[PDB]
Amino acid sequence: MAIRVADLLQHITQMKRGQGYGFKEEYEALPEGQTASWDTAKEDENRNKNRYGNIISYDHSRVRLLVLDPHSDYINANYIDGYHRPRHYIATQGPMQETVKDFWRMIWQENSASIVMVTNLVEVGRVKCVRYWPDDTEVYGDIKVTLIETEPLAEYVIRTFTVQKKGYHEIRELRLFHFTSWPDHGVPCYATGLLGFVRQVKFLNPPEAGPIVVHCSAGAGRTGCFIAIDTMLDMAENEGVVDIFNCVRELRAQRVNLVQTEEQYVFVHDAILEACLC
Repeated sequence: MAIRVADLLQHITQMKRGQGYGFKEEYEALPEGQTASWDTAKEDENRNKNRYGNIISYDHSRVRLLVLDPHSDYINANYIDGYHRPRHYIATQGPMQETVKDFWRMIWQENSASIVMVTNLVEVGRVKCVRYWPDDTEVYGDIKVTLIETEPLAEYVIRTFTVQKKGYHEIRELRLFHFTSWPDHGVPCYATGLLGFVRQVKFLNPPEAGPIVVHCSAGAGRTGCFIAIDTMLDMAENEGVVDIFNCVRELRAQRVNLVQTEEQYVFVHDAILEACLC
């Protein structure tokens, strides 16, 4: 069911014409809600580690933390396969006050070099994510994080840090790619800025490092869009085809409801098309 890149404009058009099979039906065919077990996530002892009760971590794909407390192994995060590479990303919720330390522990544990943040901290008066990075230097658990560079651009900001587990000698470099123009449950007016942002991550992420951590507020909608676009550009570049429906289907098998609205699903298509034209 793959679509030739050469045929993508025609496909998207046909899919936007209300007259035959289109995006509403296609989106409605994606599996909605829970499709696999999440027994650990729904443990009483882990309720306060989950931001949204409906978007919690499937057992098969969940990122397990070293146990410190038998329930210390839980974070609301899942490995997500990329095009080339299994466990290429971790999709997770935006940290909560309670989970900031767990978040940095996962980063250390997993050898992650990149964080992709596709939310603002507050949106229309609602907290979406707690600030989990320092203005200067801060210790989260025993993870010491120091800001070394800020690069502001029009629709996003890249912040670079050193990261060190206290009492050990390794000092790592990490980048936080923070996209600032994408509203929760919404989509950007244009794909262009987001595509530049994607291009930066692909350019700068060290491929020898651990998974790229991707998060929004719940870790489904905008997180899923970023992952879908990123993956499909790899597929397009390599095969001259994209299969966005099975991509998002596969995304949902690994973590519930990634790409959370029809408008987002359509936006993923528009963004991939633009990248392919360019």
